[PDB]
Amino acid sequence: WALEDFEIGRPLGKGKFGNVYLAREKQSKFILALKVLFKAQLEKAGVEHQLRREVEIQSHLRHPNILRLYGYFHDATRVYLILEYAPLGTVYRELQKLSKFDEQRTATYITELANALSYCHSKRVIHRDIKPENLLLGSAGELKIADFGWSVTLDYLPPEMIEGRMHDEKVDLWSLGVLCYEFLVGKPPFEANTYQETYKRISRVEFTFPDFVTEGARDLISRLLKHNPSQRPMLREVLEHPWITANSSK
Amino acid sequence: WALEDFEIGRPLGKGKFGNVYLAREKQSKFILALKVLFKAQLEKAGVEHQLRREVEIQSHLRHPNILRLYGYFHDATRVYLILEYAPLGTVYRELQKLSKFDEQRTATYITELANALSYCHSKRVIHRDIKPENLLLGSAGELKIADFGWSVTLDYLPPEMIEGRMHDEKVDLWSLGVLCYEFLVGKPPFEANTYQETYKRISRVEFTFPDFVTEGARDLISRLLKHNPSQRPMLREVLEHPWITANSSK
Ligand SMILES: Cc1cc(Nc2ccc(F)c(C[C@@]3(C(=O)O)CCN(Cc4cccc(Cl)c4F)[C@H](C)C3)n2)n[nH]1
Ligand SMILES: Cc1cc(Nc2ccc(F)c(C[C@@]3(C(=O)O)CCN(Cc4cccc(Cl)c4F)[C@H](C)C3)n2)n[nH]1
Repeated sequence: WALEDFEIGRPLGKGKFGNVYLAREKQSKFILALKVLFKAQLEKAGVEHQLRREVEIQSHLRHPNILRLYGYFHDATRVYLILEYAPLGTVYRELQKLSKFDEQRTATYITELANALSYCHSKRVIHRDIKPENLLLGSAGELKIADFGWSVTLDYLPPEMIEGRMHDEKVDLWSLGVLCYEFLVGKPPFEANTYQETYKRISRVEFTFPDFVTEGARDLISRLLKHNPSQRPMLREVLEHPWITANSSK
Repeated sequence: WALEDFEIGRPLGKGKFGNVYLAREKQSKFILALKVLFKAQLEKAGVEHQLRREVEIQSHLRHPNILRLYGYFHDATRVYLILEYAPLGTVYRELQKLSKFDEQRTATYITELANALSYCHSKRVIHRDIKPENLLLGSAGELKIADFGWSVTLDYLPPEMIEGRMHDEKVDLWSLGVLCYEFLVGKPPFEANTYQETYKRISRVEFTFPDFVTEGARDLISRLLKHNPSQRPMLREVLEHPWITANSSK
């Protein structure tokens, strides 16, 4: 692949490393998104090798609820990512438009996200925290995880220094809890006017529900937002949750 | 400080970044050790900034059981560390010479190490794993910790991603347990012919004592070698341990 193979359209985002544009392959006329990253900006932040690894993992993930990376190429100065175009944009814009989502739309979104996370678990691929700005919508309204957050002397070392990352798979369970609350309420559960107060609310797990949040939704969110990561449910338990099975379309 | 201020003696160690030499300040005739580190080798391993930080922390630590860093300087290519000279060298060589240490010598060493670790705790300075090759002996036989191992969007983050390093202060408690066993037995507790078998023995906390290890020493080692870091004792509990208070000269 080379830049000349693509016709460029409007910008779809401006970042620290580079920009994203709507594009189309000149020959096939296939609509996609091209993200440009500057090699020197990546090397300055020490994320160059980290990008190579995430891009390698992202290349082999094929799921309706994960934004597809069709490929990548580079020239002497830039790295180019050929990504799926999600025509309905970020779920954050849809949340601003509707104020809050009903229980069916929320449960369906949670299902899609847990499905994408379960598909990755089976490939021993782990995901970090999920933000709504990093969730895009396909034409058939399917949510898509669109971030670059995928992961895959001895005698004197303690078990915690040799065993490796123990509960990194449990960060995204907390994310599902935050997102399920945000989708139903219209705001994240630990929101506060200061950083210190937001920090305190998260650390003390201090959240309450407005009166309109139903008992089933309260049960799932309370099981996801556990201080102790090992006490958060497995993804299969989320997919089998009675509030999820009663309200999800998928 | 500059290199010309020092007379150089014999080498005291050859490393990846540079070498260590006995030295003496030309004017005062004060005996010390000079460690040379090559800036380009540090930058190649991405440890340059990490050295700056540890050297800054090490500069303000003054304790009889911590190897003193009197100062540091640099030229265009190298970093120089002015260190205390510990005439009796590494405790590892003494352990090879004696085969194993008696209970008084072991309890006194543990006391010195826990004292150095407690002094650092009070300054909110944390230490990593301790190896016998990194423990030096002063002329009056005091043990000295001689390593460079000292340490000092929000809405969507889980408590484990915002709270910071939780039990890093508990790595050195496991180290005291390993060292206390090594000092009394003559070999580390999880030693095995393969890496995989050593890995298994540490992870499963599989250790046994030869018949000569006394009950008091067994009690302290068993309390230190806990799989769960939060269950390891506080440093004050080690210093107040009845086996320690009965056998330590300090
Ligand atoms: C890569 C891509 C964009 C797309 N669809 C689309 C359609 C309409 C539209 F307006 C926009 C722009 C956004 C919006 O406001 O909805 C959504 C995307 N983020 C950037 C952005 C966030 C996360 C990952 C990536 Cl890779 C990324 F670019 C910007 C800030 C705002 N995007 N399909 N595939
Ligand atoms: C910095 C210093 C050395 C010293 N005393 C001394 C006296 C006799 C003698 F032989 C030696 C050499 C050693 C030995 O065999 O005992 C001990 C030191 N390690 C290196 C080494 C390990 C950890 C930190 C540092 Cl900084 C370091 F250099 C080498 C491998 C072997 N050192 N006082 N202060």
